[PDB]
Amino acid sequence: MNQQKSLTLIVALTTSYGIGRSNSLPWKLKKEISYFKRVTSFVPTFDSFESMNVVLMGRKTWESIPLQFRPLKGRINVVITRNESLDLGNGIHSAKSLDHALELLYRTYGSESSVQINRIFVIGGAQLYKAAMDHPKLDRIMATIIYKDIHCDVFFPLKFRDKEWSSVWKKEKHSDLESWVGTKVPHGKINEDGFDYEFEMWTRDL
Ligand SMILES: NC(=O)C1=CN([C@@H]2O[C@H](COP(=O)(O)OP(=O)(O)OC[C@H]3O[C@@H](n4cnc5c(N)ncnc54)[C@H](OP(=O)(O)O)[C@@H]3O)[C@@H](O)[C@H]2O)C=CC1
Ligand SMILES: CN(c1cc(F)c(F)c(F)c1)c1cnc2nc(N)nc(N)c2c1
Repeated sequence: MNQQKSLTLIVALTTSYGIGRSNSLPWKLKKEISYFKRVTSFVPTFDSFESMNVVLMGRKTWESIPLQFRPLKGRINVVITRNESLDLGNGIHSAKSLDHALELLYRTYGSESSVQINRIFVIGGAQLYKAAMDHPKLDRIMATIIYKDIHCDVFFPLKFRDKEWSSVWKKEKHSDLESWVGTKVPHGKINEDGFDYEFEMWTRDL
């Protein structure tokens, strides 16, 4: 009653797998903002009327979101923390692992519920990404690759774009990214903030 759904990871990272610096993201990318909001919020119209996507995030990532942007609107938010006592407010769900979050979600958004789970996204940070990359239901990575070795203090845990992982993770065609996201997506290099970046979708077989 717990693993009938794939997990998707969404991440922005450098070519050296850097993902963060000083509890924030060391870049200011307008399209990337638009894209993260769209991908995590989009529900295909063939999915049920009640459907909403889930964002799962680590406690440090939650604490990095400014209060005025919390919870992330139009998505079911879950914070993974081993601190049972931590008050999230607004009915935001708290869970002590990735699988505890999945069990809580299925228990809460059940047969009857006016809200039903659609896609489930892991949105960071580094420690939660490590658990997700180990999870047997993770099959899809929406990667924004940043073409500059911007100095970071936190790194992505598995080098999924590198030769060593290339028999498991495969980059899909841009039109398949656009099919899955349901909307035209900029194709190829985008240049803001002094360097190029681009959107990619990588998948693996479970
Ligand atoms: N580039 C990107 O796409 C993204 C980058 N980031 C960057 O990541 C950095 C933060 O990463 P990190 O410090 O790793 O923080 P996380 O957001 O992963 O938060 C870590 C805390 O979350 C909880 N936690 C995480 N994983 C688990 C687990 N598997 N089981 C139980 N609890 C877990 C623990 O909370 P507790 O201590 O309360 O028990 C842990 O101390 C920041 O720089 C941020 O800006 C964040 C999101 C996206
Ligand atoms: C953690 N985070 C974030 C932080 C905030 F303060 C926000 F208001 C927000 F919408 C997202 C964030 C931002 N952009 C991202 N982009 C990609 N591609 N992947 C992520 N997981 C991500 C997370």
